Amino acid sequence: MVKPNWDNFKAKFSENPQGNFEWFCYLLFCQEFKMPAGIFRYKNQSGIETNPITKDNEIIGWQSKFYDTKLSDNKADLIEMIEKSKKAYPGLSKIIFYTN
Amino acid sequence: VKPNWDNFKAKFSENPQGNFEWFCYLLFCQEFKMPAGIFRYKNQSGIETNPITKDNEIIGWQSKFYDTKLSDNKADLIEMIEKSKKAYPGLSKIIFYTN
Amino acid sequence: VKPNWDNFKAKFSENPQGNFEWFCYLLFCQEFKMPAGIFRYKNQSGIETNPITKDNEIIGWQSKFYDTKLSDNKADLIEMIEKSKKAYPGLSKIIFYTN
Repeated sequence: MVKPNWDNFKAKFSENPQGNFEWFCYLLFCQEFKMPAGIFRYKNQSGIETNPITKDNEIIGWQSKFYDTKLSDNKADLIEMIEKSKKAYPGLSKIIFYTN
Repeated sequence: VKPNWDNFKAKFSENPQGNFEWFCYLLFCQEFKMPAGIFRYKNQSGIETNPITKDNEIIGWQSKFYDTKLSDNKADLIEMIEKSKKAYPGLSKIIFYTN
Repeated sequence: VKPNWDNFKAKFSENPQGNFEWFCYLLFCQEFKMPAGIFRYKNQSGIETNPITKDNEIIGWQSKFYDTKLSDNKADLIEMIEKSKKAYPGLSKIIFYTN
């Protein structure tokens, strides 16, 4: 295998850490909740979509953010994220949140 | 070559503090012409090695690698100064290295 | 494959404790069928992650990598037991891993 290393990530993707983190989280969400496509479809960085999914009479969505400091320091951003998520689609009931 | 601390943190992510200490030990030995090194106890207190002597001035050194601005870390420095003279009474100078 | 701790210490000499903890986390998740992992606080006390629940039994885990025989280390274990119940009052079982 291979251990996680966010210093490799920040050195490698230095011009856009947030957008690449969003790509990575979308791929993992598809592998767990949607129906699995393969490597040839996942290679398109342009293919991100934020649509929620319906399961077991519940509605499930997702969001993610990459940070250099403690989550105590970014409360305004977390609040902004929650309210934007409900604004974008009003039927939402559960949110998976990813961070480093 | 150019100083880049992202390269450093990517290369030495399993142990940053321990590799920064070695970088400073090599530069200290180059600066004060001690090519065969210096004696060092296990878990040595105050400063990183035993002191050197030069022109009746006695000198030691200390290094710290931080993510914070130095103003957040004052208590470490006060502790360093007090814990050194407890152990090495004649000490005259300390050189401090940081990123 | 066969267990060899000289191979381990040669491979992971920059950080033995941190890699042994990950070996135990993966084996725990395999044993108790938690394939997507477990929540964990920064500098978490007593046990390595938050507990799991199973058949009305609440379970945690702890790992230590040592050069000494376990008899030399009794105070760590007493501290472990006492510091866990302070934080997670309903806890029922702890699983302990060591070399």
